[PDB]
Amino acid sequence: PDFLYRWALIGLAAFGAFSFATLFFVPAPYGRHQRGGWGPTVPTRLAWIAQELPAPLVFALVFARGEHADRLVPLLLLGLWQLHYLQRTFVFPLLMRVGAKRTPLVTALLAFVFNCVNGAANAYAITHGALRHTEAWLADPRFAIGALLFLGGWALNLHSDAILRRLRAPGETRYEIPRGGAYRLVSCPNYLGEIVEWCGWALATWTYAGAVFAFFTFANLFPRALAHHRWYRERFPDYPRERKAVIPFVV
Ligand SMILES: NC(=O)C1=CN([C@@H]2O[C@H](COP(=O)(O)OP(=O)(O)OC[C@H]3O[C@@H](n4cnc5c(N)ncnc54)[C@H](OP(=O)(O)O)[C@@H]3O)[C@@H](O)[C@H]2O)C=CC1
Ligand SMILES: CCCCCCCC/C=C/CCCCCCCC(=O)OC[C@H](O)CO
Ligand SMILES: CCCCCCCC/C=C/CCCCCCCC(=O)OC[C@H](O)CO
Ligand SMILES: CCCCCCCC/C=C\CCCCCCCC(=O)OC[C@H](O)CO
Ligand SMILES: CCCCCCCC/C=C\CCCCCCCC(=O)OC[C@H](O)CO
Repeated sequence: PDFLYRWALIGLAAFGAFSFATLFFVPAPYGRHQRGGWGPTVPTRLAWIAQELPAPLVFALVFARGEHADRLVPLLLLGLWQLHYLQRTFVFPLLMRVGAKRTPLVTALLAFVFNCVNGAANAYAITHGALRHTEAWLADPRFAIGALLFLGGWALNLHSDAILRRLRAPGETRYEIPRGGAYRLVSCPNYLGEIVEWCGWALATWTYAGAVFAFFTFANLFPRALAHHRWYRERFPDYPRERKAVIPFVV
């Protein structure tokens, strides 16, 4: 029960800290940063769907295994999770312009396993044990603000990935300078949105599992945004010098 939960959290935190350090130097080898020599590859679209599926599925499974699956605040938190992950699993990958037709299996296995552990941990902290997400929490500003940051970051992430989709007609592999929306300010507003999103999750849940996931998302996307930003500035002599990588007007 709680033994596995604490060990899952320790391992996720450890993995996030070590990922942060390494990703400042070597970006995760998918997308524009996919090189040779990363082992066997798999179809890119199937990898995205298969690797993300544990997050909505294992979360719902463990959620329902908790006594408090019938409580209002847990059910609102389930709504936020599934809003994200039904989009991440069954909208984003189906519409994406895939570029390279294959992607490294090792990266997709990491994501699959991460989502298994992270999905279970986050649901476990909500509906199991004592009810901490009472109706009093619904009247706590931390839940309200957290939920609004969740939805704001989610919305920005969705809007940002949609703009990217149209930079490629289906079947194309080209990269274009993204423009409009928040690209007016940062190279990776999709990453900005998702970072803010899971910070909002951490606030609304007030669980160690939510906090570790907000930390892990930052640990992973913040160095990736810097690598994307560096990539843009060397691929395009054209690229706006005023843009930051992730944080408007900062980095
Ligand atoms: N929570 C987390 O820790 C993580 C979650 N995510 C989320 O999942 C989503 C996918 O992330 P990720 O794939 O890294 O996002 P990217 O922005 O790197 O790529 C998303 C899609 O847009 C395409 N694309 C990106 N830039 C351009 C461009 N300049 N011109 C044309 N097409 C472009 C990519 O094609 P191509 O792949 O060929 O570059 C890909 O299909 C994001 O919303 C992200 O926040 C992903 C990683 C970690
Ligand atoms: C009370 C409500 C509870 C609901 C909780 C679970 C929600 C289930 C639905 C998930 C799909 C959401 C997807 C949001 C729309 C996707 C936006 C998008 O990507 O569209 C791009 C456009 O079609 C071209 O670029
Ligand atoms: C050199 C690498 C340093 C090691 C540390 C980095 C590990 C990569 C992140 C794993 C967590 C995944 C959790 C969130 C899912 C992200 C989706 C993804 O990872 O990309 C998949 C790929 O595009 C299609 O298979
Ligand atoms: C997909 C699911 C999306 C979920 C989106 C969640 C957004 C929550 C935002 C604000 C919370 C509302 C505050 C709740 C107000 C309760 C106040 C109260 O306790 O009632 C008044 C009392 O009767 C007088 O004494
Ligand atoms: C870009 C703007 C980002 C948005 C800015 C907001 C940042 C908030 C970050 C995390 C929420 C903090 C909550 C983390 C603490 C959760 C764990 C906890 O404290 O409760 C466990 C309890 O003590 C049983 O031991």
